[PDB]
Amino acid sequence: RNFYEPQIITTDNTFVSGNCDVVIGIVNNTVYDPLQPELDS
Amino acid sequence: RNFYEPQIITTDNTFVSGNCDVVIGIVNNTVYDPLQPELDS
Ligand SMILES: *[C@@H]1O[C@H](CO)[C@@H](O)[C@H](O)[C@H]1NC(C)=O
Ligand SMILES: *[C@@H]1O[C@H](CO)[C@@H](O)[C@H](O)[C@H]1NC(C)=O
Repeated sequence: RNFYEPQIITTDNTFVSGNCDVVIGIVNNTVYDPLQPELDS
Repeated sequence: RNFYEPQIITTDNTFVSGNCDVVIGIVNNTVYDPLQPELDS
């Protein structure tokens, strides 16, 4: 909040609560998964 | 800070900010890599 330091959205620094219906003003964007699934081939 | 309880350095309990140049007094040590790369068949 108090300093400008942008970061890439990741599934680790954001938690998940419920489905997409109930909230108001929610926007549609993809969320990057952690490095380990990307490392897996 | 308030009690002595040493722990093994791990990539999960430490976050990463930038490269090695800008800080002062930084020392050279190896950080335990996560379990996913270690657990490879
Ligand atoms: C915010 O205000 C604008 C006013 O133009 C409105 O169109 C928009 O629906 C408002 N946002 C939400 C989430 O309702
Ligand atoms: C701490 O002080 C000592 C004094 O001997 C000095 O040599 C050292 O460079 C200082 N630490 C840093 C990070 O500058």
